[PDB]
Amino acid sequence: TSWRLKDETYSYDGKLGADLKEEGKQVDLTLWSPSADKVSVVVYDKNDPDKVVGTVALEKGERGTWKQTLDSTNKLGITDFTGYYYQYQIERQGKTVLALDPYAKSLAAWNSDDSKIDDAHKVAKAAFVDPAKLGPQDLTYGKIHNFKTREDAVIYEAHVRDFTSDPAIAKDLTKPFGTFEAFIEKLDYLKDLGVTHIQLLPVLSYYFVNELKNHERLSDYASSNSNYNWGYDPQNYFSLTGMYSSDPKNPEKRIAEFKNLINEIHKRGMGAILDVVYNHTAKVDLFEDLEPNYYHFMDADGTPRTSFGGGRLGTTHHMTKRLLIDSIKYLVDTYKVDGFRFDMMGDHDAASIEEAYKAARALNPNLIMLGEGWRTYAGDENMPTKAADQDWMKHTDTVAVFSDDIRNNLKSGYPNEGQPAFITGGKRDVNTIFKNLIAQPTNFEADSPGDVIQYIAAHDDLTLFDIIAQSIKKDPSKAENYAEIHRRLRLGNLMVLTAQGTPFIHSGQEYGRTKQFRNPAYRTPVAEDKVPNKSHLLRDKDGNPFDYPYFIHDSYDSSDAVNKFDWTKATDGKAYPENVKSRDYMKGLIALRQSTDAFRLKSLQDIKDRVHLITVPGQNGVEKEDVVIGYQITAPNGDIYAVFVNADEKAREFNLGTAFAHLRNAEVLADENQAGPVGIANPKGLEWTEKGLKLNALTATVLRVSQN
Ligand SMILES: OC[C@H]1NC[C@H](O)[C@@H](O)[C@@H]1O[C@H]1O[C@H](CO)[C@@H](O)[C@H](O)[C@H]1O
Ligand SMILES: [Ca+2]
Ligand code: NA
Repeated sequence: TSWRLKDETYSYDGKLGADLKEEGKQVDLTLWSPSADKVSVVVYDKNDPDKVVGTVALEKGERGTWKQTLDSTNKLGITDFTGYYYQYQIERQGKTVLALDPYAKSLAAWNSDDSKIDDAHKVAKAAFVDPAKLGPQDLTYGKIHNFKTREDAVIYEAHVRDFTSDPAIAKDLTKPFGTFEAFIEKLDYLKDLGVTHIQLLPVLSYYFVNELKNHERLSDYASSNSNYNWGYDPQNYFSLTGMYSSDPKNPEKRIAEFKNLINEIHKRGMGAILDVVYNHTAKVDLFEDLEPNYYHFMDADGTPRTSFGGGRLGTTHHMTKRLLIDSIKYLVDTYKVDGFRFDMMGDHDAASIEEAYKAARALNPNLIMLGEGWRTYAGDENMPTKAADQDWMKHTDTVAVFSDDIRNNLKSGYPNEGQPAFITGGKRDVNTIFKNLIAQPTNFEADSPGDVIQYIAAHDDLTLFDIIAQSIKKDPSKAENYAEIHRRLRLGNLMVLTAQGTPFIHSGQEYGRTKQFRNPAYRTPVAEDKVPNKSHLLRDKDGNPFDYPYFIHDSYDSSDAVNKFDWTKATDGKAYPENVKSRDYMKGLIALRQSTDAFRLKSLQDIKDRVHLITVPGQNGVEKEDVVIGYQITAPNGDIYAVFVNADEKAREFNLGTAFAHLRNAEVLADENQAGPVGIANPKGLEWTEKGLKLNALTATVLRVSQN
């Protein structure tokens, strides 16, 4: 057959999944499986999920489906289906497999290290649950402080486990560490930082994990073979993972807890964004077992195409498209979230993503979306389709994309990671730097500044602190290098937080978070076969290893000692003044941005009217490619801001002359120590010169010239 002919003939638009009705008394089951000869539901005990309690056949229905009603008449010995578990038994040409219901609302505790025992253990078992009845009943969409449209968002990227896995805070947690409800206890920190949106790394069920050990601390340094998972191996798109639950064996508990966490985010004036991973599953069979050669993108001969060890969901195909859309709609409606971040959004066709936006916006008119817009489309063989990537930005003002051009130009990025760049001693085309800061990157067309997600660090790759230390080749274990890296960190964060577009902050990017592999047996280089997986070894200018030379660049499979957010470094001004200085700088930066809409203009036409480059490349001691930059915004209220950056290692002068002499009785809103929306009484790192203005080495400033 062909997915195209199968859509023509078995396209189905009714409800899917298991609806727990009648306060537990009844379950209506629907599963799309056109090719099946028989379908039964195997029901597993809620007290012992290994225990099969009975097996009920389903009967054929409309357009390829199979339907059944579990009720009073069951021989199962069940009067309340709540919390019982199920999988689908599907027989085709005499062979039987057990399948996960793709519309499962929750799941039994899952442990992939037991997957080999039998068929029943190869995929998760779904749970009969009713989301609506669970958690805070007053939960609704966020009402987000300081936020009106996408350009207004400040996005903060956190993993649920990392945010509370620091043993250093065990003393202050009343909830089990690294769970949804533990996350709630550190929310006051994020409200004080001033971010509008917390983007959570994938919370939907993922495959490679033993959830039954989720309370064990991963205190040993490791970067491969860890029970920790970022979660980029999807198993189900409606069910939450049990890894962040106080009890993975209670199928309802993760729902209440998540609903309560989204509610707490909301009450603090912030929104939640959900990292979602629709481009690939963890295993080809997750959907191949459901309906052969349909769900995935495929070669011409119907072979499923593959990504990260699993299958590529072909969102061009009717049931796969609706899987994506129903999941989006269900997550927005059930958990009342404020947005989504699409993983490898370029793997998807534009139309799917567009319709996902429209359906999510129909539920929550203030929802935003961004994704990875890399040009990666693979699709069906011989069926080119317009993709939801960077080149799509010129045909839509809906879902924004990450900017690799600013990331690459400022510190490093693929394919030149670790090479000196704007904030790391490597000079850059000044026009290019400026075009990035006004949210016109040079590697794709952004016809609105809200198309652009501006970032210099994320969960992927070396953290901002780590990348800078690698790039300038200075070992942070020397007080003077530590201080220099921070000076550079602040510079970068200033550049992003004052740029047009939507700024994105990796959790910890505010304090100088590191993923240095500080294992006691790894103070110095070790033999080849013991080198930590996903590491880089860091060296100084003479080529001598760093003290603890190995640092992790892909921590998807690393332990708490690698992945924990460091609370002491982030909050203890006495024990770590540089880190806390950095954190306070970010806080002021976000406050600065939020005090005016000069940094967050709403159109391309308005950006070109109001922002003008001051450091013209070539002129006044400013090389065509350099490590300095200066520019001006005329705000909508007529105030005039200027941003000046000196990422050089010597004092450097910015020429003002008569054209920009009005910048002289400016108030200074940021300097080398601090940032904020209010004038710094005694500004440091600035000197007024005859020609214009002198900035100390590794120093940035923001000015505002009022007439008021
Ligand atoms: O989902 C694949 C990748 N998409 C971009 C994300 O930001 C990445 O973190 C993600 O990759 C990570 O997860 C995969 C799948 O488990 C792993 O193989 C990668 O090495 C890891 O970076
Ligand atoms: Ca656009
Ligand atoms: Na890197």
